[PDB]
This record gives sequence, C-alpha cells and structure tokens, in this order.
Amino acid sequence: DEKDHLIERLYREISGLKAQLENMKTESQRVVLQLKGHVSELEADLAEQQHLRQQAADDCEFLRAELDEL
Amino acid sequence: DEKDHLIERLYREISGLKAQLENMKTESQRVVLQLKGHVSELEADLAEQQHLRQQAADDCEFLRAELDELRRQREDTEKAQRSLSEIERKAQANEQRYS
Repeated sequence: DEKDHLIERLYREISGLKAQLENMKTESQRVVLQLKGHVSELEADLAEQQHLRQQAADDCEFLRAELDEL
Repeated sequence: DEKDHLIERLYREISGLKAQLENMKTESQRVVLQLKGHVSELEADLAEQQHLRQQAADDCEFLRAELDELRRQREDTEKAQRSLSEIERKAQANEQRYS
C-alpha cells in the first residue's frame, strides 16, 4: 500500500469516465435518431402537402380562367 | 519511481477522458437543440402548407359551383329555345300547310 493506492484510485476513476462516455454516447444516439426520424417524417408530410397546395392553387387559377372566359 | 511514470500517465489519461467527455456533452447539446428547432420550423412549415392548400381548395369549390350554375343557365335557356321554337316552327309551318 501507498502510491499503490493512488494507482488503484486513478484506475478506478479512468474506468468510470470510460463508462460515462459510453453511456452518454448511447443516450445521445437514442435521441438524435428519434429526432432525425421525426424530422424525416415531417419533411415527407411537408412535401405531400406542399404538392397538394400547388395542385389546388393551379386548379383554382384554371377554374378562374374558364369562368372569366365564358 | 517506476510507479511515478505510471502515475503520470494515468493523470494524463484522465485529463484526456474528461476533455473527450466534455466535447461530447457539448456537441450532443448543440446537435439535439438544432434538430429540435428544425422540427419546430417544420412543425410550422407544414401548417403553412395545409393552410394554403385548404384555403385554395374550397376556393375552387366555389368557382366550380359558379361554373355549374352558369352551365345550368345556358342549358335551361337552350331547352326553352329548342322548345318554344319547335312550337312556332310547327304553327307557322302549319299555316303554309294550308295554302
């Protein structure tokens, strides 16, 4: 015993940090994936709705023409 | 002494693990926040589109009805024409018949 304890003590701490790092890495990924997924869903949704908009916009515009014509 | 070397190494491993960790905490915070805002920007961009779509949708419905009515008018005017006309072009077509 002596410096040997300082050694064991330090090894214990290192062992801790490594463990810490891993958990935070796992936790960070479990979230960034879930957030990215939600994002990709929305992007999709937006594209579809963004399309329907243009569709209806063009529609009325042509209807407005067909009318204003006759 | 030989253990002094090992002690020095361990203290350096630790200081590095702490930085390594720290960075991660920081990056994770940034990344997660940025995404969360991206969601909000879309959570909204979407409403934006659903709104304009709907707004335009029933907008055409109205026009579509405007058109049906005008077509109804033309249609009924014709029926009255090809009906009252058949009566005349068969009454005066009847007068000459007796000559």
